[PDB]
Amino acid sequence: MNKQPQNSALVVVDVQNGFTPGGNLAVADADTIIPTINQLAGCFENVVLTQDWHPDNHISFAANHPGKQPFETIELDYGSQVLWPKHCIQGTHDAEFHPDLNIPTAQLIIRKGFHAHIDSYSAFMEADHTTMTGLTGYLKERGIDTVYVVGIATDFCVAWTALDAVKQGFKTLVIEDACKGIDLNGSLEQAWQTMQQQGVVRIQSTDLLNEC
Ligand SMILES: O=C(O)c1cnccn1
Ligand SMILES: [Cl-]
Ligand SMILES: [Cl-]
Ligand SMILES: [Cl-]
Ligand SMILES: [Zn+2]
Repeated sequence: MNKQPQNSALVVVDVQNGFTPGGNLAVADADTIIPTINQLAGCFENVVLTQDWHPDNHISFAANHPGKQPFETIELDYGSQVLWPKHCIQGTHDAEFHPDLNIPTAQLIIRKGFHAHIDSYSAFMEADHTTMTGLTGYLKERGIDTVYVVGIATDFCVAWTALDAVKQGFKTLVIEDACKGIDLNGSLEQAWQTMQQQGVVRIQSTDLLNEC
């Protein structure tokens, strides 16, 4: 294939059982993006997978906060936190990659959200805005300056990963038809707006696949 250059990477965000139909935080139709992701990954020299990877006592779970229910919000030290159903607990079926995901060439699996008291939608920086995950250092050591983001959810882990990539100096693109969103209280269109404002490029898979 006519692959993307060595300075670009595909970051495949949270294509896990937990976020796909049948999972504990199932995003409708999120499994339908997987064939596109599998095909895209073949076109990149460098591919990183992310995995939401929570301990059972994670702060982002509604179940760990008395009197709160999923999809409500809570004020934590670091700001507003959406509370979720328990999802993607370390070592469980829910946290596994979706069985249709097929990227044997993937070079890194970075887990996130493993600190009990801090969420991390972004693969680059945790929800405290200060705890760096290691991904920036990894990518820059490998000479990567351009990041393409796909996966689930468009408006949370994808958007926050993309916005953090921009903050860290990467040319950042999101491949829209290889993402699926959840849209809580208008989050989906707001994520696209904030991403566009910050210079994230919104592209379609055919844009990349037609030069592969
Ligand atoms: O992958 C995501 O977008 C995500 C992760 N944890 C909770 C909710 N959403
Ligand atoms: Cl739950
Ligand atoms: Cl299990
Ligand atoms: Cl840090
Ligand atoms: Zn999570």
